[PDB]
Amino acid sequence: MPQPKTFGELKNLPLLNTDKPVQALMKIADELGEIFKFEAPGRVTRYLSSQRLIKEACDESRFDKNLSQALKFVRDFFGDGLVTSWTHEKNWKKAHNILLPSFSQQAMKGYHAMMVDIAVQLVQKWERLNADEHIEVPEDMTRLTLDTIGLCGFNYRFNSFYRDQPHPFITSMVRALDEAMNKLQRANPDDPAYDENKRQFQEDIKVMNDLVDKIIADRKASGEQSDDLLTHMLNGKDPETGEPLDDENIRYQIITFLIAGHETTSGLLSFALYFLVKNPHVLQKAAEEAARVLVDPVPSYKQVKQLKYVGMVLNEALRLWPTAPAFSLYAKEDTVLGGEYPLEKGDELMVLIPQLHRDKTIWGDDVEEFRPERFENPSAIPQHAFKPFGNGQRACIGQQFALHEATLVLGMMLKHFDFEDHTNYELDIKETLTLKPEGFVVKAKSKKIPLGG
Ligand code: HEM
Ligand SMILES: OC(Cn1cncn1)(Cn1cncn1)c1ccc(F)cc1F
Repeated sequence: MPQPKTFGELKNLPLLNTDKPVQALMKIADELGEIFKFEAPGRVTRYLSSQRLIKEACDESRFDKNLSQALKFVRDFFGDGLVTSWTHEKNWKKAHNILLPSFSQQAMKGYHAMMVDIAVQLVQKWERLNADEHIEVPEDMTRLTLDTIGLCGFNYRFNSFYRDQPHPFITSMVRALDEAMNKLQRANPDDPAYDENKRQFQEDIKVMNDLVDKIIADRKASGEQSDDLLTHMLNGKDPETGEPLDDENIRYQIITFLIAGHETTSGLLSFALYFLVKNPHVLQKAAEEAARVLVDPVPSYKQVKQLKYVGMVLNEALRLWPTAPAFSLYAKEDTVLGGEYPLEKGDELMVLIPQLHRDKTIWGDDVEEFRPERFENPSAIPQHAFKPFGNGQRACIGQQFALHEATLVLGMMLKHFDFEDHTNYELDIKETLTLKPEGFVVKAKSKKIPLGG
């Protein structure tokens, strides 16, 4: 098995002391191929990059979701929420059963109007810019996606478009998640001058939980019936057990959903607009579809479903830069992967999604091209070749929510404005635990098409 450069007792860990660790891992995969061993003090992971190996790893009879180091660290504030619980921890399956109905078609139809509310705020913001002002793309997409999950899920308005900097929840969330990403902290977390970081961390967690408090208080004070995600959290009963979620778990789900529910979707919208401005003929075709399909002053649910090419633009953005770029599995028993690589019970695998999605045996030699037409025919994409939403029963519960919101918003953007890559922007991918273009800016010239209420 290939392995990258080690550094004595630190093994491979210094390779990840960099601003862009996933990009570093992709380069290592480029050098070493479909599988490599990665060791840190205390742990071994095998990174997989080929569809033939990832297909086997996605067999749930042999491999289950693993909580990676990052997932274990963030559990300090995500707790035993859906993202951070083991498949055999009781509260995984219990919450899964209670919340799944909140992501049906019916539920999506119910969220649509509130998705439109936030989308209209974005379009209005851009209509109101003065000559020669520009748009900060990831910043505005984060405003939109946070507000969208807040309002759709919790009936809570973050009012991000009324602030010129991030909502304080975001500012604490980013520092709390960055603290966790500082996983290699002198491999001496109990050092001298981390009392500072540890204090700050608790303060950041407290800011997030005080917002959770307001969400729950506002719900309780409400005179109206919301019938949303929070409703199901508070009231829903697991049909396998008869039980509703306990209070502590509810708080962890709210934090889980507010975070997971916006950050990767902001990244996706930003990457999609990047690839559109860099591929003008693709932009033209998407914009022609938006104009033909979005014939009313605001979009209906059924219209968003008809933006097929827009859907393909999003899927092709997720192919090249899947914004949650890795998920971890473990071997349920001793087994052999790909007829060649023996694994012991409990061994960890990490699926490196961007490399999977560059597997030339699947996608051909145009892997780096942005070509949404690749997705014209679903059945021409082998099982387990495209996995931006994870796998099996632990796959993203929010997938259709993300894609409906992103399709609606990108469609409205393409209907209402012409975009200019005025700086000839050079892609710079900032990594947190997710991926996003940094410093991406455009200019938008309004086509002066009225919006509705
Ligand atoms: C483009 C957007 C998104 C992408 C790329 C994404 C990706 C993923 C991935 C890869 C996983 C599996 C994680 C793992 O195996 O450790 C996952 C799980 C999850 N996602 Fe997403 N997601 C997106 C949007 C959303 C949205 C909008 C929500 C919520 C409204 C959401 C909530 C979750 C939850 C709760 C889980 C845990 C599911 C479980 O194991 O029970 N995600 N997502
Ligand atoms: O998988 C996510 C990605 N993420 C990281 N920061 C924000 N989101 C959560 N998710 C699932 N669908 C959407 N997001 C995750 C991965 C690792 C981790 F520690 C936390 C964490 F939330």
